[PDB]
Amino acid sequence: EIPELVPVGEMPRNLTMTCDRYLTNKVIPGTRVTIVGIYSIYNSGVAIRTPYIKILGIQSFTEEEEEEFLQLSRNPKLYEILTNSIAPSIFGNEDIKKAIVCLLMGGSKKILPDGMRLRGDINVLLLGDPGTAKSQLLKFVEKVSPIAVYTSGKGSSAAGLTASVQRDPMTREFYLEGGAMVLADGGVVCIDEFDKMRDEDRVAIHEAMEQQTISIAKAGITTVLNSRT
DNA sequence: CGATCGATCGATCGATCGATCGATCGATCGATCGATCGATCG
Ligand SMILES: Nc1ncnc2c1ncn2[C@@H]1O[C@H](COP(=O)(O)OP(=O)(O)O)[C@@H](O)[C@H]1O
Repeated sequence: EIPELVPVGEMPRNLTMTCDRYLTNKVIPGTRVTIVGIYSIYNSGVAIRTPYIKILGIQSFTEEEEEEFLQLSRNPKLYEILTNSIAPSIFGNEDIKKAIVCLLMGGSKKILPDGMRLRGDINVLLLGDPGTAKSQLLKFVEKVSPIAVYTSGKGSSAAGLTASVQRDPMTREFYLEGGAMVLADGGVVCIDEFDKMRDEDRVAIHEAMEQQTISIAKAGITTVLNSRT
């Protein structure tokens, strides 16, 4: 399930699904989908059978809401109203508010004629004195960004942040598994104490920041996975 | 009218501080090792 819909203190429930023939290889890890399928179980505790889904069909606003948001676009003070709306509990700080607003929208994607892609994400570093509500600014973004992941520098790892390869005990096969920086694909991630994380985690971030990709080379397999984070 | 003695200038040694380099010891992050328990195939 979506981590945004998961209240704190809970790990999102994971469910195994199977697809065959033309429905295979449509979705990679980190892709948000809508599922139509059959709920069932199969043996693989005392009698704890592992649930699984036979996939039948996967897909991946109100008219008045469109007019409501179009009216919001037509507001003469739209930019300043939204600027004030970002963390209204805090005072002043208009410039940092406005940059974070730019973070929410992000840039527009462009593709070179040679096939390369320009990174559209806007990444901002807060580098000031302690006690300036800089931690609170990240927390508010987590509650406004539809796709939001918040993690600390200390309690994170390159395998935890980026992708990893692990064996699924349900089907006894090695699966490619995404991480925190993979879940936040197509959204915004809030990392705190960025200075406190190790260089290897930073190095993996460099590929994500400047190429929107994560390259995995573990055990005896190599792969590259995109991450528009 | 020469005489006593008080007060300052420059040579000049020396001694006290500054600073730079170099040697030495301690604080600290990374590489390495172990373990245990899961499956895979022999
Ligand atoms: N301009 C401000 N308006 C309101 N509260 C503020 C402002 N600046 C700082 N604060 C207070 O500072 C706290 C957040 O500080 P935080 O960013 O967590 O400190 P740190 O930088 O050490 O992480 C909040 O409790 C908030 O009330």
